[PDB]
This record gives sequence, C-alpha cells and structure tokens, in this order.
Amino acid sequence: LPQEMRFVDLKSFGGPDVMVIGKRPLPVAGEGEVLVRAEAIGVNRPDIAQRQGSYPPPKDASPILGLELSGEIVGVGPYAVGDKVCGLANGGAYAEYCLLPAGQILPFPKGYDAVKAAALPETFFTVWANLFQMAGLTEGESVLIHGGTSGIGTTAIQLARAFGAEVYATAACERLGAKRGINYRSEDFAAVIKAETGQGVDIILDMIGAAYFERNIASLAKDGCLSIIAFLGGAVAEKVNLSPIMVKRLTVTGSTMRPRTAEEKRAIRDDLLSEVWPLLEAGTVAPVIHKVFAFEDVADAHRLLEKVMLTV
Amino acid sequence: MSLPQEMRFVDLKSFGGPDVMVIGKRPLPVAGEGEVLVRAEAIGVNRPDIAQRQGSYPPPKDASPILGLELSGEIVGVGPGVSGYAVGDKVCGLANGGAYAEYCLLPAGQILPFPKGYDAVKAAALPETFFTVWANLFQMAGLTEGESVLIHGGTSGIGTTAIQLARAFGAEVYATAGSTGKCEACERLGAKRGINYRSEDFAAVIKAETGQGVDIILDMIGAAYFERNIASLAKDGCLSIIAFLGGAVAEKVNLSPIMVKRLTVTGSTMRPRTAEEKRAIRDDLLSEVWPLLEAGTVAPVIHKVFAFEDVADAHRLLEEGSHVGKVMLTV
Repeated sequence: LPQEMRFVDLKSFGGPDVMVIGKRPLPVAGEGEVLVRAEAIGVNRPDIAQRQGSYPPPKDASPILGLELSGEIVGVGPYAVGDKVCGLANGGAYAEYCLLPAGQILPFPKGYDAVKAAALPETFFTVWANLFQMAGLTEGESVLIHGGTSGIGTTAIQLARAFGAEVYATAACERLGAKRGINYRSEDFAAVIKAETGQGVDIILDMIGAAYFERNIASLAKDGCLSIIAFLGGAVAEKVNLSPIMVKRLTVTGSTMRPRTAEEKRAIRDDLLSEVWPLLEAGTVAPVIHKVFAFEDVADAHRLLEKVMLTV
Repeated sequence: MSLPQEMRFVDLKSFGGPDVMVIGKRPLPVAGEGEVLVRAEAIGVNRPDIAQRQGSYPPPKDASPILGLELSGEIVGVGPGVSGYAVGDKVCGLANGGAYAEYCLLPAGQILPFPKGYDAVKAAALPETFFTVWANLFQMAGLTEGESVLIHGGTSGIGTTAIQLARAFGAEVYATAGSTGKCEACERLGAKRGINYRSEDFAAVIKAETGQGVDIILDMIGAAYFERNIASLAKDGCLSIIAFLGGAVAEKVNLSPIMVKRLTVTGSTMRPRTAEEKRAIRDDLLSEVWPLLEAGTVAPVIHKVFAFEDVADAHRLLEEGSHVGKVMLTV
C-alpha cells in the first residue's frame, strides 16, 4: 500500500473549478469496515451540492465527496483481500482508497465492468428503499416516476417494470419499461394519468417536489403514496390545497439516504442482493451510463451533470 | 298497532344559519336488505351537520340528504335477511345521513348495543367521534403504548374522545384548546398537558416537553397548523388530517422536513367510507373499546341535551364554541 493517495479536494466552495486533485494518507479500517482500492467511482447530484457548500455532509462520515464506488478490497478489519466489490460509501469515495461498512458491500454481478458495478449503489439503494421497502410496490400496481432519464429515474423504471407494475414516466423511458413516456413540457401529466388509469396512479416517486406537488396529489388514486426523494423543483410549495390528502387517504412521505442507519443500509443491501442481483445477472436490468470521465477530469463531469462515472 | 303514517324530521328553508332548520313531516323510511330501522330516543349533533346546513359541504350521493350522523334508540323494523338483531333491541349507530328524524335507517355492520349501564343519550354520543378516532388514530396511525400524540380541538367531541382512548391505551398525550378551563378539562381526560393555543405556541411546548417531537398528531385544524404540525413531529411521525377547521389551503408547505425526518402526512374522512370499512371500524370498537366503556375507564363527555324540537339551539351552542364534549338531542 502507498503512503499517500490522491483524493479530490476543494480550494473553498464553488464552482466545478473549486475541485482539485490533492493528496494525503489512507483510511485505516475499523470495526466492520473494509478498505477498497478504487477502480470506479459514481458521480451523483448530492456531490454538486457539497462542492457548493450548499449541503452539509453528515458529521459521523467522511467529509470527502463520495457515496459510490467499486474495486478491490485491499484490507479488512475486525470478505477477503483481492475480493472485487462495490458499495455505498458514507462519503469519501472520491479517492484512490475508501472504507466501506460490511453491511453496505456487494459483489460485482457476473460479467460487469468496474464502471457498471460502481453505477449501482446510490441509485439502487435509493429506489429500493423508497419504492419497495417504504411504498411496498407490487405486481399490478401502477407507478409514476418523475426524472425518468435520471440515474434514479432509469433505475426506478426498470425495477418497477421488472416486478410487474404498470409504468409511467416524466422526463428513452418506454424503451426502459415505461408503458408511457410523458412529455412534461407539452402534456399535462395529471390529465394523462387520469386518462390512462382508472382513478389515478398508486405510487408516485418524486424527485421534483414543490412544483409538482399539487399535480402529484391530484394524480394519485385512493390510498396512493407520494414518496418525495429530492427537490429539483424546490422544497417550498405555494398556496396548496391539503384536502385531496384527506378525501382520498393519500400518504405523503419521503426519505434521504446518507442519514439512514447502519442496520437500515444493511437491510437494503440484503434485499438488493437477494431480489435484484439475479435480474442484473440475467440482463433484465442494467444501469445506464451517459459518459465516463478520467478521475483527474472530475470538474468536467460535474459540469456535464448540469449516470456519469469516473475511472481512477 | 302498526307504525305511524308520517314522521317528524329536520328540514331546511334553505342553506344558512341555525334558524333555517324547521321541523317538517315526511313518510317513515323502510328497512330494506342489510338495514335495520330505529325509533330514535337520542340524536348526536356534529360539526358536519353545521356545514351541511350552511351548504358548505354536500352529503355523498348515496346517503339520505337529511341531516344527522349518529343516534340511539329501538329497532322497529328488521330489513330482509338481517342476521342477529331483533325488533325491540336497544342500539346505537353511525347513520349514512338521516339521524335528525323520529325514525332512521342504520346499516347492519354499523349497529352497536348500548354499553352496560348506558342510557340512550350516552349511547348516541358514541358513534361519530368513536368511529372517527378509532379509524384514524388506531387503524391508520397504529397508536400503541409509549408513543406520544398531539390532539387539536381537545375540547370538541373528537378531542375529548381522542384524549381518552389515547390515555387508556398507554400513550403520552398532549392536546390544544382555547382557554384554561378547557386545557384543564383536557388534563382531567388524560392529557399530560393542555396547551392553550391562544397564549402558548404549541410547537415550542411540544419541543420543550418531548425534545424530539410527538409520534402522532391528530389534526382537525389543517392549513393554519400545517407548518407547526410538521415541525412538531418526530422522525417517522404521522400527521393525520381529520378536518379543515383552519382551512384547506396552506400558503407555504415546506416539504423539506417531510423528506428529512421521514414523516407521513395522511388523512381520511368518515362519510364516503364503504360499508365494509365502517363494519371493521365497528367490530374493532366492540372488541377493543366497549369493555372500557363497560368499566367506566372511558366515557363520552356530554355537554348539554336538547329536546329534538330545539336543534337550532343545539346548533347555536356549537357555533358559539362554549362546549366541552357533545351536544345531544332527546326525542
């Protein structure tokens, strides 16, 4: 193992340019952690937010940009060295080596690239936890996904399709499994949903938030769930009628990934390996990569994101 | 020896204040399949009766358009094929409209017997508030022992009912109300603490008392309390919206804490529920709640009883807001 490793560091808060390839020691690896030498690293929306200083990283985790990687175990703590694995990192993934808690590690699925496997954790944990665990998606139910050409979007669509749901999306999408790709700009998605479904859709996975709040609420069937996952359309909704929530017993909820517990993340790792790994291995479901950048070019990658990946 | 030709019932000159309600005459209803017919001894007065009377809120299509949601009295007609009830039984129930009348239909899965010891008034005081509190606080929100709950309208029929069942089921309980007497009545009913909303900020009080927030809010206010409600919830907490006395349209919804704390915002409404849904509410109350009524651990809070012909005054009283508990009609 080297002395120092290259990591992505910031000159301040910016600004793609605020980022620069710095240098410092290698993480240790304590109780139920593993050390991984990175071959590939995911780039995700929360990373921009941090490079901006806009969002804090949680205080019990690495302050280095992070979340997702794949590569080779190169150390264990109190799985085996040379094992190839990908996982959800509590931050610090934007480095040549990065820890992982044993509850958050997964094997490369058979036949995957480094890049493909590192494209999995952030997006699959998120969809799995919100759309399957919390929302209890099952066969025959109907789902509407905003942000369909997103990393999360494309993952939600494929997995919703694969489990026998009827699928609609806002944003390619039909190719992935949507019954119907819905152009937001020109069609009214509430109107479309009313036309296509009986009395609305059972589940909405929402990355948009405020701007679509009133339309999401109107699109849901009796006993439907709105699961809010991000706030690309703002967090604050103006002059909004609560009443359909009561009238139709809607449930409105949401969750974020980073603050989720050690046990909660491990539970999600388990379902993924049990329920989804088989589909990835059969080629039923695959991640979708827009482009791959060299690790040095991290600035370019961010710039593009306004699934994009980094080669070490 | 048969049944009267015609019936007294409450009717509307038109939509407006208490004073547009007059006592007219119409034919008695006849119990068809899976219905029983009751001769009314006592009728419950409820808020949706005011709004239906003012025209704010129409009754569902498939209900009687006559006012009134609950009642007690005697069975007088058993409709075709109805198992387990007999002309002559003393019973209370939730009515799909109609209860402001000498005779009223009750669907079968919505009948309950008098709890032991109960006169007719106390029996008629149960259905609306009890079905409502059971469905939203227990069935949907799943209140169990150790959890904290905040209840708005501590002093209304549903507030009074809510406080009791919650205390009896081992919750830590908080409640809001509009005066000190009212806050003190809440504590008598089992609120650890009555927040007086006029001169206290119930969100600050909940912060001070719980540190993290409550697990359940049962909310009759809606819009005006939405932001503070959402702020007073703990992680994994559940806001349950049961009426919109503070309006249905909130100016800002900061959606952010819903996502960050994993909150659930939900709601429901009694009248439009199916016959099976109401049935399940009914059985649950008969299993879980009757015994407690039996034992005197929990009882309706009856504020005043009016003679049937004085509905308009019972409505008056309610509009004033001077009450703790239900306002009731005797026939």
